[PDB]
Amino acid sequence: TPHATGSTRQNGAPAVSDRQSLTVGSEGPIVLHDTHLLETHQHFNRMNIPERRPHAKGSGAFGEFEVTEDVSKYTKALVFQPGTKTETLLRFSTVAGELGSPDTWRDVRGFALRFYTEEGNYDLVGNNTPIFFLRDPMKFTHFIRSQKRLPDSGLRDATMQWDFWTNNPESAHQVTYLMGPRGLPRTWREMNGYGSHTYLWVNAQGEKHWVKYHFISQQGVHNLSNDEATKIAGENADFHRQDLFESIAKGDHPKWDLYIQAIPYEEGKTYRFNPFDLTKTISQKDYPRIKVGTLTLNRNPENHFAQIESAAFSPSNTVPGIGLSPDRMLLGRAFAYHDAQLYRVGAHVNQLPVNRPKNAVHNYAFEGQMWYDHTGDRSTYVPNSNGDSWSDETGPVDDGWEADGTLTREAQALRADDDDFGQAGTLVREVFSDQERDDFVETVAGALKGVRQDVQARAFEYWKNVDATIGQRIEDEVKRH
Amino acid sequence: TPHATGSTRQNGAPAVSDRQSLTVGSEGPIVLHDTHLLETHQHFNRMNIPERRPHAKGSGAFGEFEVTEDVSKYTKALVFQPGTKTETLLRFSTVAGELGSPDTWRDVRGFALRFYTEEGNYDLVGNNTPIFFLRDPMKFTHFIRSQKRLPDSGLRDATMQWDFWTNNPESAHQVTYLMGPRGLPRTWREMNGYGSHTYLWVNAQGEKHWVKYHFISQQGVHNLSNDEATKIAGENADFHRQDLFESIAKGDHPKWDLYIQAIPYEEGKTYRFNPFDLTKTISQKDYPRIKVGTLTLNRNPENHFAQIESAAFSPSNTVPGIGLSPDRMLLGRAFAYHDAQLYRVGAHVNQLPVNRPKNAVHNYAFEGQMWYDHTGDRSTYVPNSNGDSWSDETGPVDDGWEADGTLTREAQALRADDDDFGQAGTLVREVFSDQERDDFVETVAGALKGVRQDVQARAFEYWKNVDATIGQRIEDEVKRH
Amino acid sequence: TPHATGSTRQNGAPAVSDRQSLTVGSEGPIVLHDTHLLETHQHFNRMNIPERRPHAKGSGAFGEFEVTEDVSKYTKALVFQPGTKTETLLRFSTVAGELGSPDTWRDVRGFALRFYTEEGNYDLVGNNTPIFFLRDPMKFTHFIRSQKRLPDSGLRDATMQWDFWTNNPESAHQVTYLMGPRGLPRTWREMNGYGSHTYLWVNAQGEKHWVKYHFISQQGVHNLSNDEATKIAGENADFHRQDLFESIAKGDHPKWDLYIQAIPYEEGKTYRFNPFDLTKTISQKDYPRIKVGTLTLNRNPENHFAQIESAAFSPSNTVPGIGLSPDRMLLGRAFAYHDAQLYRVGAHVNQLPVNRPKNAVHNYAFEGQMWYDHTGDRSTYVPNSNGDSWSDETGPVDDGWEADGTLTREAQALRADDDDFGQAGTLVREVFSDQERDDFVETVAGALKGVRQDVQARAFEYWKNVDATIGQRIEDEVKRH
Amino acid sequence: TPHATGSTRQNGAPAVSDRQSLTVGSEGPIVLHDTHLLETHQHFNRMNIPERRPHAKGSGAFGEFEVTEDVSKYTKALVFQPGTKTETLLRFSTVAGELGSPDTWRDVRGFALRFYTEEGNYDLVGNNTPIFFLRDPMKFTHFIRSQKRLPDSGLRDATMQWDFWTNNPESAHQVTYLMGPRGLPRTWREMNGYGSHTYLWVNAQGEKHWVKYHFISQQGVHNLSNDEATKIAGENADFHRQDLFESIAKGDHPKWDLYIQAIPYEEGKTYRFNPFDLTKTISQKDYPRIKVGTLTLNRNPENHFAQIESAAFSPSNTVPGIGLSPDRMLLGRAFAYHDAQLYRVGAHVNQLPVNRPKNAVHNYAFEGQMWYDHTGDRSTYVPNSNGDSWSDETGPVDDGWEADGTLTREAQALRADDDDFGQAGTLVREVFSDQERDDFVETVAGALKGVRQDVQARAFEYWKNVDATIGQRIEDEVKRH
Ligand code: HEM
Ligand code: HEM
Repeated sequence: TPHATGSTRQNGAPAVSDRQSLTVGSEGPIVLHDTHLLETHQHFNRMNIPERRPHAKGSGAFGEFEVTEDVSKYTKALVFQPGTKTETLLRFSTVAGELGSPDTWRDVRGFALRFYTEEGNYDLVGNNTPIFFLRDPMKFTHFIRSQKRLPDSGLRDATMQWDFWTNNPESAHQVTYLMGPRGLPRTWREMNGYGSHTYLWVNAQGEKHWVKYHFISQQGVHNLSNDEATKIAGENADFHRQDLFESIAKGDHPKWDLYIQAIPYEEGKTYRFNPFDLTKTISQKDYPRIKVGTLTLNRNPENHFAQIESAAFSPSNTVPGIGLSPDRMLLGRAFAYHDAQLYRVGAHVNQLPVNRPKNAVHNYAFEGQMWYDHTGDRSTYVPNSNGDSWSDETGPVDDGWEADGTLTREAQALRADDDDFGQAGTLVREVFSDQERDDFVETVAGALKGVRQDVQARAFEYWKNVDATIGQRIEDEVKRH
Repeated sequence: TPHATGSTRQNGAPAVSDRQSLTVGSEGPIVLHDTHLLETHQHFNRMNIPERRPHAKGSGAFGEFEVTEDVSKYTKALVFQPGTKTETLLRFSTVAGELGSPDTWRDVRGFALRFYTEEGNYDLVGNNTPIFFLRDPMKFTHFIRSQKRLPDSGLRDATMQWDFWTNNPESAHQVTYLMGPRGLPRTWREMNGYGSHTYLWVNAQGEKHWVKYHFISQQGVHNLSNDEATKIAGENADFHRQDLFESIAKGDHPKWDLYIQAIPYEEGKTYRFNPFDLTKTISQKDYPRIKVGTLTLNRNPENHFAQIESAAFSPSNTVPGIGLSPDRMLLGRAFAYHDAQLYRVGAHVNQLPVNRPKNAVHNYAFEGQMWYDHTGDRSTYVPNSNGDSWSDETGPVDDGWEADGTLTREAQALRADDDDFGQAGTLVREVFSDQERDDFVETVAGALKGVRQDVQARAFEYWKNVDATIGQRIEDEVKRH
Repeated sequence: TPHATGSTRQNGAPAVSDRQSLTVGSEGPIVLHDTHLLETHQHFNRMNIPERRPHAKGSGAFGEFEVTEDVSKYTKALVFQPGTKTETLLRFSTVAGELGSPDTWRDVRGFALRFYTEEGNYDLVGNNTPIFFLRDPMKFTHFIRSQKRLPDSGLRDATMQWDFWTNNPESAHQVTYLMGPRGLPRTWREMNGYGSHTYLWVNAQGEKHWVKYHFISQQGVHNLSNDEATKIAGENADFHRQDLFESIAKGDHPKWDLYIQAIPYEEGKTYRFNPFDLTKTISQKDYPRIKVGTLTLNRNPENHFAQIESAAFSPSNTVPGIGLSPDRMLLGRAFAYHDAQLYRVGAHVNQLPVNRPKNAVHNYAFEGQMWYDHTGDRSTYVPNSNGDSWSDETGPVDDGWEADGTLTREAQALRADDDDFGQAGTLVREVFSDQERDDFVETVAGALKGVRQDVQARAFEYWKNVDATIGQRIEDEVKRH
Repeated sequence: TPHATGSTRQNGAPAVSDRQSLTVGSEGPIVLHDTHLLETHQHFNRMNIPERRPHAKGSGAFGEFEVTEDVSKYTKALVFQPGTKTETLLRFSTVAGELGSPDTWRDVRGFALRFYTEEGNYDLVGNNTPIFFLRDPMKFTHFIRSQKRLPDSGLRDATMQWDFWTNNPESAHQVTYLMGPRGLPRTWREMNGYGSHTYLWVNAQGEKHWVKYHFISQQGVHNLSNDEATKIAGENADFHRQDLFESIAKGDHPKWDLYIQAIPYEEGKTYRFNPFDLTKTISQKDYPRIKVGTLTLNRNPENHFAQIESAAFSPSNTVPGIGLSPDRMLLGRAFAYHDAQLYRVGAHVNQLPVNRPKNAVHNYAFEGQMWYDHTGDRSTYVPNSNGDSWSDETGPVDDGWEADGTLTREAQALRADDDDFGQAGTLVREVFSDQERDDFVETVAGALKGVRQDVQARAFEYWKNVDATIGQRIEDEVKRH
């Protein structure tokens, strides 16, 4: 245009200057009607949004999922039908640290995967562990607070962390996994991902299986030592973010193979470990892995904030053929994510490009702040006599199950082999090597250093419950100093 | 898709039912993981946004502006060059009432006009009056609060309104206009619009004129009586909204002619009324109207909320060739609108379709909640060595003026004919007819009924200052009851 | 202080002027560092908060509840033990109109009552009707949207309202009540309040009764005609608000008597009308009213916004001895209110004085915006070893019940006398008088005027289902015009 | 109370369990009406607020300021009158990193000090440097973005930082200070604080001086090496936060002495360095330091979030006797802080206990979200006839100055010794030691490693402009690798 200057204000008119304010002479005050200054500063002041809680610190990439086996006998979901290729988005993260925190702290890592399927966005929001610390969502707020900062000093605190874990012994399986080698992945490319929960798969005939998801890295599982991780935390707080971005940019596209475990509907009720208990794995002897397909990440974001920070994943984002399960943790998650995203991003978070599905949305939601894609004169109510369609399926849902009882607050009933310490003990005695046990003792003793004496004594009892020998070695190492 | 049901959730998957919740059997409780119920209720709960303050209650339409005369000697603005046609949006409103308040209350009406020009959105945010009640923005918050509700009872209150007006005698010109016939327009189609403020026009050679805008209705000015307006308020609270929507729908497209008054830069400093005082008109004897063009409204909104409620107008939205003026009220407005819109709508209010310009925006603003149109890897700083342009014009701005003095808080200096009551007195004695004066006395006496005695006595003095005779008639009518 | 000026800025320093802005000389521009101007305008721009949806328009008063009978055999709740006196807050409202809408429109009225009890705030959030239009919360968003504005024009629309009601015939009982005399209360003092839902009462021995609440006005039930209500809507949009405020100010304190109906736990499952269906009343022949006590309103708010607009009521605010019931509508409400209030007011809405309980709050919630009353160094997790207490009751809850079934979306099962039109027909034929039936025909025919022909035909069928004779009279009146 | 359980919900009623959710039998789904679960999760999801931008990462303490000298000849401010003792709050921070970022990165440190004075909160919001990188606020948004993350990868980037600095050569003085020893303080206790800007002091007779503030640590200035800082960043990201909290807890109370430089009003216009240019120091030869008093920090926060994270400091928080100056940067800050705080914390941020003044606030601001301390029935407008006071001082303000010119966007005029590189050159050649110059060369060469070649070449030219020798050594070190 004839009056252009190189940039505009928000109304599209020339900005005049991005470098100097509007003043009364060169020595005078800034005037109130420097609207370019006001607009740019007001926007700057509103750039930051609340960080996620948990999983604030993370990054990710786009890719593709390709089905390479036939699992139509287990699910009718379009995404998993033979040959299907689907675009994906994967965000990796740590659990406890804030936006600016080092990537190489000892922590659980998130593995949040979206499939842009032809029947909607399917989100599989997993971790780099098959289990979690808890089995009821009422405890989750407590757990995450115990992993963050003391209320007075603003410092993370080992006493608080161990006080919570030792008073919640359901934590023992995941704490063992976390304190083992896998607590410190070398890169996100060299860790596995897991759904952790049991999900329901429903086939075209209406038959149900309980499934676990396992994403096995084709780059192998590789871990850092405590010393190596500390050093990297000081040298490069964004070590994992950079590693992923630079690997993809140079064409070194990471891959994972997806396998499921499939338990028949009726055997879910009788298996010796509760499949609806998030602190339990399903033995690969009883239920071996079945191959589904391969995930590849092959495209970096163009804008990290718009495509990764503003991405909103939810386990509630199921597609036909895939349902939730009786797992209390999973049912808590069905509520919590969308709720957080309305505050963190806004009411219309799911209209942002990264969160939009590929298929047509026809949803009964109107108005609200920042409504970019309005529904014109579509009817706002159902049934209507205006030809604007609605859903009205009645009766049992395809992805459901049964329940019976009185309203209660209590622990899940124990199956034959259920307890708090058994699987942890197997991991320590049978899965770890001798050298991994030595490292484990050092890791756990390091973590208990400076823990208040009463809590430290409870931690020794906890580790002896996991394994009498490991527990004694940890106590001896702590007392040796 | 094969599993469709008639509508979707927000992730695009089938909703299953828009009519029944997910329960444990037909008689059981609703389950927490009824995510369709949660999403639709959470969205419903976030549909309402803060109403505008002031001007909450309003509606509008799209149209066109066509230049039919040559005013290139006064401005280089593209919108006003010979022959130019521009799409427009016009929102009409009342000042004091809330979202659900009757259209036919006695009030100032807003006349908010946007031109989608080739060099950006130009907003002329006017009223149905050429003047306003005040001449310094510090008093505006006080004024609007006095026009709303008492803090204890939540009732509008005549005592509060007259207490403010009589203690702020600058109000007299606009209060006279408001209490006259034009306080009650029959329809928005039958009222005039005015910029009210003086604006600066700059031509291609850099010469400046001070201008006033006058939009003269081609449907004439027609008004209701007090009794007629009261009756309509009870029968149809949305009388004006409906009138406009139904007039356009049946092809009865309303029109206004735009005229300006143009005062040479140097005569602005010497004119006998202060052109930078928003309580003053410029006499049509001294500065006659010059025709510019014609505004037509010819298209109803498709979605009232997205296109009218979410529209964000600002006097700060100037285009090259048009600037603000020394008027303190106008300079206050340059800050206030954008600020309100960041809270009312959101940081990215100007990315909503109705607020987007027609030309390319290249603005240094990134991130924030609800960022729909991201800037990819564009540089976030200036100067940069990446070929992402910026503005850096130095020296006096084209749409500026001079100032000199010490930092002060005080009234504007009086010109030869400036005072608080003169122009009001002219309106009453010379512009109104005899019958309009009779109606005026009745209107003002009605408004003063039940005003607390000390404030009512100050109101009699105020009206006698406007005109000794009108004031005595008002006092006599009030005392007669 | 020695430098005082009459008012302060937000930091407590002298404001200097509430009336003039800071300028470069008397004729110069406003400077950016007029911080008093900025602060007052930025606050002004953030004064408005989202209106409630529904029930935007309302007002209320404080009072007292006094138990005058013995109902300890039905509940252990402290509020209802013999002799107990409790402070109360009552907010009245209409359902569909916005903040500025006339009080005297035909509508359901809200009757929202809080008791500040010694074991927490007990909220009984009722209406001026014992029933509602719907029995599943999934339909509530649809219903409220159908009662508001068309998406294109922003007008309320009779076709939309009747299209929703006739396609949802469960609506017939409440629509009959609404179109009858009680749709237009003369004052809030002259209407009854009802809980509408069945609630659970639990006594000290753990025995359960299902209860309905009935608040019978001691001023009687008095109603306006259509013509009278229209006239008042034009003359005084705040007629009910003013009536209540002025009645209390002059010592005319309104009173209601509270009665319950009490159904034994086991008879709830077998009664011939479903007590868990919000469209049904419980016959006073089967279950007569039992007197509890008297509510009096005797104190106006000191600040309407802080004490009434910012009040946050929720059916989830139960106290020991009182629980929710299997009613799907009530269980939907347990989620929805708190969710809306977090957006409308803020995360810490329940720390505002009006929403705070009288007893000590010891809640596991920390941080968030606007945290006025912080918890110092209290532990943020449970169990802790720091002596900060927590709750851990296990097993069946005292205020619970049983369920069994598969996850389904379907209508509640019908009891012996359940249907959509029976109770409506009783209200029309047996409860109304002859003159009330004549008025009813006129009201309903008036409401159907200008309803689109296909929807109007469905409305005639609907009214004939209610009562063959009333339906024919309505059709004949509509066709007569 | 008789039904207590150990904790409450938000309404004060017993929570029943903080550890288990409400389910249909022990194996069943969670019910929607688990309101304790919903409330605790909804609050958890709203705990995080937007981090500050800049200065996200910080901590602080309470203390006292004691005047020990007589400066009444320079100011009438109550806080600085002989003998006066005032409570203080001090927040320390880094500029560029996010909430979780290591304390021991090379950066400017903030020194934000509040005095709770008897005439309002006085905020002196300083840095650990007397200068800044820029002299016009229009460039500040650009600068801070260049110090944060690349838009595509989310990585901090040396090229972006040096591209901005070398294209903005006004940056040279502060960049030299930053790349010197003081870029890495050992603890916050061992750094100085400075106002950086010139402020105006006005005495009881109305005489003005331009002042600079200098807070000289009584613990001395001590710094880390690059290697030491890197190591600590990996071992303890919260090293400075912990150091301060633990020093105060053990009674090792840090102290600073406050000195001012005082330039007579008229000499401000003629001094050879522009005192209104934030990139310039005032020579201690021309204007020696004058002692005022001593700051001590002696009390840790009880709640870090409520007292430190939610603290809202602003340079606009002046008190009588202290004003802003012509410095464009300072005038930009007068707007920006309050604006950011309305979004970050909320409209009523200044009612939170930490932000409240000690004296009585009488401010014309009403309503808004989260209004804890309402104004009852106080008048909402001025003048009023209700005895609610207001300010109306007219004429020149006590803390003002003069201006004259046309509206312009351009660089400040140069004084006799003003340029971009002179003071930087003095710091390098005269203030640093030989060993500090060696470390400087290593620091700057390290920072330029991997900077894109075109930008690196501009950086060599920039450092040669600072000092021909230092610049050549830096170039040689970079090329040596
Ligand atoms: C009851 C337990 C849990 C609750 C209440 C919960 C809640 C949340 C919330 C509120 C967020 C932030 C969402 C946002 O702002 O966008 C989040 C993020 C996340 N959660 Fe959970 N969570 C739970 C358990 C788990 C489990 C068991 C896993 C893995 C199996 C998991 C994996 C994640 C991941 C990967 C993210 C980050 C997603 C992303 O990258 O955006 N969480 N969680
Ligand atoms: C210093 C004086 C004034 C201030 C501080 C002020 C401020 C405001 C604010 C904050 C809004 C709401 C903006 C939004 O949320 O989108 C508004 C709306 C409006 N103002 Fe003003 N105003 C002032 C004077 C005037 C004057 C003098 C006129 C006419 C000449 C005017 C006409 C309007 C109109 C028409 C609207 C509604 C715009 C729309 O339809 O969206 N105001 N004003």
